[PDB]
Amino acid sequence: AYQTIYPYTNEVLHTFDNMTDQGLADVLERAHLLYKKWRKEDHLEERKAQLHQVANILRRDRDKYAEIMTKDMGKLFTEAQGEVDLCADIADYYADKADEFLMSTPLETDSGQAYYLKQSTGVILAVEPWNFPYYQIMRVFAPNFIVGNPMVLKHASICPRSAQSFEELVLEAGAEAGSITNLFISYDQVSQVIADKRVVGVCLTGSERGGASIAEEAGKNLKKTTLELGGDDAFIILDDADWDQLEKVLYFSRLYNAGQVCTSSKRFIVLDKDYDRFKELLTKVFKTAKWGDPMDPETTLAPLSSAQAKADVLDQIKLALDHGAELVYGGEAIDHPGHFVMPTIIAGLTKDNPIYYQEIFGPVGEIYKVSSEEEAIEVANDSNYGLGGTIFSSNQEHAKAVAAKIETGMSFINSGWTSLPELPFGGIKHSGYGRELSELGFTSFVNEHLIYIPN
Amino acid sequence: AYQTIYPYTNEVLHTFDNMTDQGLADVLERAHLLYKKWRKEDHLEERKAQLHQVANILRRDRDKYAEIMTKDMGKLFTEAQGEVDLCADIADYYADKADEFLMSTPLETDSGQAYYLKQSTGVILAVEPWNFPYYQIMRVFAPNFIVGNPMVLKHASICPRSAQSFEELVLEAGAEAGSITNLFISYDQVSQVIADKRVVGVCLTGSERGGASIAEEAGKNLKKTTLELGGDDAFIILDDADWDQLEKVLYFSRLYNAGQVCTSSKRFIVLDKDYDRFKELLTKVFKTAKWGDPMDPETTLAPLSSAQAKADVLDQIKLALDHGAELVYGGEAIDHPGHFVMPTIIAGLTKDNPIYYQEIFGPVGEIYKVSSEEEAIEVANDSNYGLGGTIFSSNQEHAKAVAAKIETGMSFINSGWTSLPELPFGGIKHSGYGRELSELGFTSFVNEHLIYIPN
Repeated sequence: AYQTIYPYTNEVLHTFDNMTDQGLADVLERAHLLYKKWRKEDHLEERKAQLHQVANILRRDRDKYAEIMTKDMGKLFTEAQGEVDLCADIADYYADKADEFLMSTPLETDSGQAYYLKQSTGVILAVEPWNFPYYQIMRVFAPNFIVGNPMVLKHASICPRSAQSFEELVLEAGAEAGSITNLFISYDQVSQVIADKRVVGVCLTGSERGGASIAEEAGKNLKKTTLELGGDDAFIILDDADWDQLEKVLYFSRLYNAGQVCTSSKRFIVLDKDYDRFKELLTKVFKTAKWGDPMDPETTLAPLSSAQAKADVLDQIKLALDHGAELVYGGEAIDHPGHFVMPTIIAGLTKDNPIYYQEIFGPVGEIYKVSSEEEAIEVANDSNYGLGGTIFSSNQEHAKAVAAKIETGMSFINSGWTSLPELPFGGIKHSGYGRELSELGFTSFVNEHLIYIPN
Repeated sequence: AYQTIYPYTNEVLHTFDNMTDQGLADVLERAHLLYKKWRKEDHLEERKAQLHQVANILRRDRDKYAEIMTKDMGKLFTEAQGEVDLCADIADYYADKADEFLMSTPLETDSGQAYYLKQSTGVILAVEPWNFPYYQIMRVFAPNFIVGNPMVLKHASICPRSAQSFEELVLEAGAEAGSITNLFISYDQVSQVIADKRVVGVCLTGSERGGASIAEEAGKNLKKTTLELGGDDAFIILDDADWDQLEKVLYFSRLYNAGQVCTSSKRFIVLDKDYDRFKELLTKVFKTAKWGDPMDPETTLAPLSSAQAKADVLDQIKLALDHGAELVYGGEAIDHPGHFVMPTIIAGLTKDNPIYYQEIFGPVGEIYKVSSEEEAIEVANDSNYGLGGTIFSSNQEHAKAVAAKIETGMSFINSGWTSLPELPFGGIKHSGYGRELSELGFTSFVNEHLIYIPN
């Protein structure tokens, strides 16, 4: 069921064939041997060069990879170009930090001398989503490639060209076959891969449904995992928030990638005094959305990645309204072949409303009204999610104080989400566990090998 | 059923009542509320003091807690005193490193100000084994207590007195009720606990069967886990090994805690040149064993923890022989009420013999003969386990170079296994994943909360 179906026109561009049991078997043995090869010999310097090379090609053919993502899951070409740029950076980052992150860590003891090596463990299985085709892969491929963990990837069924093309990208960079292999497999084959003794760990970014499913199979086979699940991020606006600056980030905060971002600012928490003012501003901002062809430079709102996604976001809005939510803006159906959903804003949300605790992976602004910081922090923590979130206050000492009181994995001050090579990314609760990127992400599947020498 | 049956006499000394469903419900709610209290307001100093107090009491009543373990799982009283000493240590270590370890981490980035907080996450379920009643508990309790994660313990059924007394110990130290609670629950209840939204993680130490079951349930519920399973450590004696030292550590290496140590030196790998020389030495060492009353200072070999335990080891010895292994020494049945198994040595194991790959949790020396150093590394790695291991050589750099080629979590140079609060403990493969102790085990269930302020 792997097809590239352009979200703008809804026309199938390419259909890919599944991988067979034998094919999969061959892929794992190749990967396993490569792991052993990198364990016996020191090919580190080579992988570094190959990783830099990957960055160069991406830079060189940036527009080519960008369009592939647009035609695959229908996001703005300009955004796609941006994703690519972040990828070039994640790649150069680990290729540069390679030696530092891999050197031995000495330990302090009176009993003698001790330290630990950062070694590779084996073949890693990566399960990724469609919202950020290349970023989702590079986020975990770059670190493990440096470490020496061959990788096998099972991407989303709607972005097969990006998954396939990423493998070629790495090969074209001079990487040995098996460094990373894309797998057009079913979920039954995924459980087989996990159950294979040649696979040592699994890193999955996606939905709770799949996360629970994979994590369970992973745990049944004693395999280590890291889950990067969804978010229902709280964008808190304190009394001293800068509104001229606030106006500059709002569009991006909730309409970037049509709202299909795990760290999207799904929940807007605003004070009683600012409630009306905010409704006007969010509305003013949502009105500037120019939807249309995602390849066109002047389009600012892309269509959702699939007909199902659109159906889901709409059902969610409906449900909200059926339970008391107030329709502040949008909600008008769009007439066009594309999987479009116009920006919509809802408020008047209460705890007895199921949407209050649900994540809407679309262009839907949600306004929550509180009477104080205490209440803001309370609403913010009243969630099964804990990925990101934002604190808006001109006083940074103040924003920091509040942020630390939020049960979440990340807090962005006076801005929407941001991802960088050096910054760790992950969350808590139903948003998963484990951190990606930075140095914490580098060691997820590293074997801390202790060498102890007593006196 | 949770019962204390002295392994020496096989007499029932205690019979505890299983925890009721409502009792379980109340415990988790108390733990949840306590977690919230420590998350909303700082009580680190109080916890530090109380942990130091736990150490003080242990120091004071060492012999009382030692006898408890001996009567619970039958270990030598002197070994138990040693255990308590290691607990006192772990406790003080974490109380002393508290501030340092819980310190925020700055992040280098030229795009803005960034750092991450180390925060508590919730209630942790701990499943610990019987081979080290107190040590096993302290390994995870100390770090998590300082962190601020209340804890619920599910200990082995054969050492309920230990499990229960440890909770009392913590309450005596002054720690608020809920810091750690012992649960005399069934495995169905353990499953319920794992499914509870109040529990945020699971750290288990035990068998593969239990681990798979527990990790499977944890995964189905998105709960992070760390597993400390068995081992079959390779004790490699290089060509330049010093036999004076070798002789001094041999008894401890395999007969400490009667061989019931995950890091016991289960697989001795020697060169042809030293094969017969080693068979004599190991035999000489094993002959010095004096089994008897564990409370008696004279005793140098304790009975196993249970009848089933003995039955199992005896079967493994039998199985090895029925498949070709050679009986180098012992194997004779001890006529006595206790669960005694006389020290035994076997050799001539081949890949076609099941025992070649099985871990024996008893006083059974195993000898593997190799013709080269490379073959030694091969046999060492030809294992489904990868916990610890020892490299014996008079050349430090040589020993360190060989260690690095072993696929294991810990390597001990010129010595048997050791465990200090500053040293990370953990392995790879079927030995599990994750680490305990040192700073690494500290952050296992910690929330790295990124705070990001762009320029």
